[PDB]
Amino acid sequence: MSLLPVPYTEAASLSTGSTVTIKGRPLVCFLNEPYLQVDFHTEMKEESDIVFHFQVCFGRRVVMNSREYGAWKQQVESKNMPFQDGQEFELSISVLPDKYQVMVNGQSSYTFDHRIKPEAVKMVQVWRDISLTKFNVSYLKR
Amino acid sequence: MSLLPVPYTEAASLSTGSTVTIKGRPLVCFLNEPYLQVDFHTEMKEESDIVFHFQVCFGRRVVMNSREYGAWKQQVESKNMPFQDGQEFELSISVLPDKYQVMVNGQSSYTFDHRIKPEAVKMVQVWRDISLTKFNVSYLKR
Ligand SMILES: C[C@@H]1O[C@H](O)[C@@H](O)[C@H](O)[C@@H]1O
Ligand SMILES: C[C@@H]1O[C@H](O)[C@@H](O)[C@H](O)[C@@H]1O
Repeated sequence: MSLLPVPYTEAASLSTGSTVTIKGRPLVCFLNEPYLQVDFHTEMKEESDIVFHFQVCFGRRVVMNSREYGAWKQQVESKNMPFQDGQEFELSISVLPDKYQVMVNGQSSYTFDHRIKPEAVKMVQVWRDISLTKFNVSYLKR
Repeated sequence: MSLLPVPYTEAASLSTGSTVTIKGRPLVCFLNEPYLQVDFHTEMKEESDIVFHFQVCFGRRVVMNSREYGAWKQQVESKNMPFQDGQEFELSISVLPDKYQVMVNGQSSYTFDHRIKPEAVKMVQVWRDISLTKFNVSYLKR
């Protein structure tokens, strides 16, 4: 169905048991190194701090980080690449007690230990070289 | 006036005296490292070879390269950064006898010696984290 705006911004609250579900596809072939970025922000402003930064270079690598009082922290780099050239993906990001868990097409693929409480999140931004059909944050839990 | 599609693709021919003019703006603040990419391709297919690859990480750096029979060649990296945070830019790329010259807001900023004859170009693609208002290739010269 319908394409969502990219960059995509949604005001958001997160806590343990929250799930962020993203369905999209890369705009171009992996040879051209399309990117995907998901940022969990502390304010609606784009320049605000990032509790969780998740950046895919499709076909190549993923980096995760935080941006705290305007400054990037220690980068985690992964060469794990479950994403398939030319294919629609479903990303789900689960807020566990101790970490974010990133599922790609139902497969556990990345985790990132909380550096800031997930309750600090006020906004989620999904951007770079993708089309987006689905975005959901669950709000079912106390 | 009106926003052009991004990624932007135009069938193109280049030779000495050709100018490619691009007016656009970054989608987000430089702190979030928006990218710009301009690729001069040998075919309309996106996977085709790239005579001239020009990739800006806004606020940070520029890399130029070629992709020849599917394989990336020697990277040129520049820390020259005339692009201004939050501002509309005008990029012009001139085909000189021996190189591409990239003007940013009327200022000479990058050059890249021809590795393949500019006559090999069949397509220009402008993409990543920009909006586009103007794209022109000049066709005035023999
Ligand atoms: C400037 C920043 O450096 C950090 O270490 C990276 O994790 C971010 O992706 C960004 O490029
Ligand atoms: C895989 C490629 O490596 C080349 O050296 C770079 O110039 C391209 O931007 C791309 O990242």
